[PDB]
Amino acid sequence: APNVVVTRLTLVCESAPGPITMDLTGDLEALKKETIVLKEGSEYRVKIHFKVNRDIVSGLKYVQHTYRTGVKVDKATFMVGSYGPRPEEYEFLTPVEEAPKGMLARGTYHNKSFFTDDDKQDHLSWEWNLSIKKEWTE
Ligand SMILES: O=C(CNC(=O)[C@@H]1CCNC1)N[C@H](c1ccc(-c2ccccc2)cc1)c1cccs1
Repeated sequence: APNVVVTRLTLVCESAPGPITMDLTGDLEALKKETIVLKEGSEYRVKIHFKVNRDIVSGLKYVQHTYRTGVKVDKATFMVGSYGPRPEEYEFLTPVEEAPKGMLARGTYHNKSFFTDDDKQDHLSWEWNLSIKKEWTE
C-alpha cells in the first residue's frame, strides 16, 4: 500500500440539498460517467480526503484543472503541506469560492485533479465532471 492514499473528493456547499461526493478508490474511468451538480452562484469548497500510512510527507499540493469545450484551461494550485501517519484520514479544504452564474455559466465542466507534492509524486490523478445548473434539480 502506498504511503499517501487519496480516498474521496467532496464539494462542501452548505446550501446543497444533499451530499456532493465521490469515492476516489474505485475505477477512475468510471468516475467520469458520474457528474456532480452545483447550483450557479453557490459558495463551495473543494475537500480532499486522504490517508498517510507510514511516513511523514511534506510539500503536498492539490492541482485542479478545469476545461470547457473549446476554451483554455482554468488552473489552480493549493498548498496542502506536511502530514504524519495516522489511522484516520485527513481532510484538506480549499478557501471558499463562488461558482459562476448566469445563462452563459451553465453547463458541464471537465476537471482533471492532481494530488501531488514538491517531489512531483503522483499520489492520485483523476478526471471528474461538474455541472452548473440554474437550480439544484434540472
Ligand atoms: O467562472 C470562471 C472564472 N470566474 C470565477 O471563477 C469567479 C470566481 C467568483 N465568482 C466567479 N471559470 C470557470 C469555472 C467554472 C467552474 C469551476 C469549478 C471547478 C470545480 C468545482 C467547482 C467549480 C471552475 C472554473 C471556467 C473554467 C474553464 C473555462 S471557464
